[PDB]
Amino acid sequence: MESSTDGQVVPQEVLNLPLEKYHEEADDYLDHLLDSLEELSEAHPDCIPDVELSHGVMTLEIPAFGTYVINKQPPNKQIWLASPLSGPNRFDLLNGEWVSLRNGTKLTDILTEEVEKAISKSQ
Repeated sequence: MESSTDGQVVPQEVLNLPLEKYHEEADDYLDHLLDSLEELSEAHPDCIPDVELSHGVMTLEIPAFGTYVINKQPPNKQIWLASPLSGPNRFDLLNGEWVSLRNGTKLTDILTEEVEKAISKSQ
């Protein structure tokens, strides 16, 4: 986390779907996810959490409720949210908003509400 890179294989997206926008949002989305969790687990975790970042995947281990994961490297275009147990959520991109259920629920919404009621359920 400090270096930089680039990947421009000719303006082949300008004629088709907004590929650049997809890599920009998805890149910032996953990055911001592991960035916030990393700072929260390092600044004030709880027991011994672990934030891992993979190419198109955001692993987040939580030694209290389980392990949360969020990737977007499907055979098409979606964000899989691996629950703290073993339940990936296939979220679809919505004009810049990943929601599941043909437009019903949101990722950060289910993850924030789930983790909130999962960690607060006791505290």
